[PDB]
Amino acid sequence: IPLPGRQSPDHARAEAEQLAWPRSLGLIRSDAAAERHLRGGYADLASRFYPHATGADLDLGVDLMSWWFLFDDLFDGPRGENPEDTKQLTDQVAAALDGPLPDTAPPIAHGFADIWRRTCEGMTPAWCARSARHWRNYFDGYVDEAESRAAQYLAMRRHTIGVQPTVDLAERAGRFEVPHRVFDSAVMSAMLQIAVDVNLLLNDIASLEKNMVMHMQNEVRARLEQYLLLESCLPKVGEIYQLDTAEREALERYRTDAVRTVIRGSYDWHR
Repeated sequence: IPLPGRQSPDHARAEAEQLAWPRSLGLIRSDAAAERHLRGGYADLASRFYPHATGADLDLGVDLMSWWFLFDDLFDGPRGENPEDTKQLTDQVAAALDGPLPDTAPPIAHGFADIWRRTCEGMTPAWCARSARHWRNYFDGYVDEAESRAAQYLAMRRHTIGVQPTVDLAERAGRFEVPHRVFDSAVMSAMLQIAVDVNLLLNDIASLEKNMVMHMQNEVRARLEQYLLLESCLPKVGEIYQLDTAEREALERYRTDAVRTVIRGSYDWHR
């Protein structure tokens, strides 16, 4: 992975204060759960996904990582092999995308609603709708993966790896938006799928002590070499979509602070 390792200069404060939010929303209710959370290194991970963020913007990134691993842990028991119970909980979470939640919603849903509320404030409505669809794609794929209990395994895990909502938050944490017509471009779509696949392959390698392996390094290498080719096309892609000066700068920030960070950030976090 020929991408520079980066970490937010405010990582120390964000890691020290990471527990206040999930405790405030009832996601962490015991000192043992707090210590188990601290052992995950989730603020550290967020500080590498979002090195361009500090302060409240970085805190939103930490909270997303915090929420996501707290969320995923709720499905590692009997409710994981139960597709109806999986969809039952994810529907209550994803309902936050459509409007206010009822007070009876479980804490994990109120946690997501607080993240989604913060994620959208200040962004264009079209960015919000597109980011909302990315969340629905994840939750739908999360249910589909529960219903299932190389080519077929990849098509399923590309939704549940959760790269796209992670990349989306880098835009919000950076207070920029890649031009929407470039996001939909075949070149950017190919760059994003590489980011999805590399995170997927690197995850199953690190999660082997417990799957794709059941050649992977060559696939990560070939995809990263193609990622650089696709990056070199971006100047011409910017011309094809007639980007002005600010749009070219937002596209550059997306390339360096959102796409590259989600590729390199997970690699450095695992190590």
